[PDB]
Amino acid sequence: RTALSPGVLSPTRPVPNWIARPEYVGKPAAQEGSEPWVQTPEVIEKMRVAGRIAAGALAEAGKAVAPGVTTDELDRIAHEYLVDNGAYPSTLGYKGFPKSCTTSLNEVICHGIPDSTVITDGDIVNIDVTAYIGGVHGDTNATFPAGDVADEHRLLVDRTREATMRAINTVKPGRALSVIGRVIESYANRFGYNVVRDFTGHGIGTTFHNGLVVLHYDQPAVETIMQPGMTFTIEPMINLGALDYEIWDDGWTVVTKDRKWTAQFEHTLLVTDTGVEILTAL
Ligand code: MET
Ligand SMILES: [Co+2]
Ligand SMILES: [Co+2]
Ligand code: NA
Repeated sequence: RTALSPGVLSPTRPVPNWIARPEYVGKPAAQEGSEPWVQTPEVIEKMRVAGRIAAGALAEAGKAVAPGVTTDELDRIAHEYLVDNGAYPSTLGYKGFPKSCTTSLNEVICHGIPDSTVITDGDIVNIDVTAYIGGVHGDTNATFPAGDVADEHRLLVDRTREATMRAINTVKPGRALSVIGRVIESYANRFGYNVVRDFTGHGIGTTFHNGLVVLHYDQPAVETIMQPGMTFTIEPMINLGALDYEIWDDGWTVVTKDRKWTAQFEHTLLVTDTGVEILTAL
């Protein structure tokens, strides 16, 4: 199974005029980066709605993952699920991104652009879907096996899922945010994997990437303490090979330089008064 190259992009998928766009649609940048880290009760409840719809779309697209399917098709399925539930796909027109979700196979670390790429037996396919509804976002991703995947890749996906859920389980008010990347990097290193450092989790609320950064490796210099009402993602990318990467011509698709495969999972989390709530649970 050879290194991937880009395929043919399908035309822009339409969204009914009635669904409100985020402010950044059409524009070269987004108005984000300085929003409150702790959300109002109103925004938290709206975030449950957005989280559930993103989880739905993710699950629908994941069910279509099979040898012979295109990444564009997965995008079509996510896009239609979002639009059907009155959500805007937050990636669509985000910094010029042309599609409604990211689809990242095998050596693609993240940000793959859905296209005519055909999935084949043994591939691993991350689908990352974000929903915008009620003025708020919900962001979730998972890596799905296609046909008969090699044990080394099954394990990488299962261990990345587990690293994610372990880190989610550390979330509680008064705990240092740095605990998340300590738990993930510890678990990854136990199996000789390497955690991607350049790409991180993020605060999310009325804006997509609100300025809060969540590191997935051990960086105890971060002083942030988790607070009730804080909303962010945990979304580690875990590599079999070295961390070095390249970005394609399209300006989005990130691939490992050594072409070894990588996996990712993501949820959007709320810090509660005593622990955590996974907003993108289905
Ligand atoms: C093309 S933007 C994709 C962003 C991604 N959903 C994230 O979790 O930040
Ligand atoms: Co995402
Ligand atoms: Co995210
Ligand atoms: Na990958």
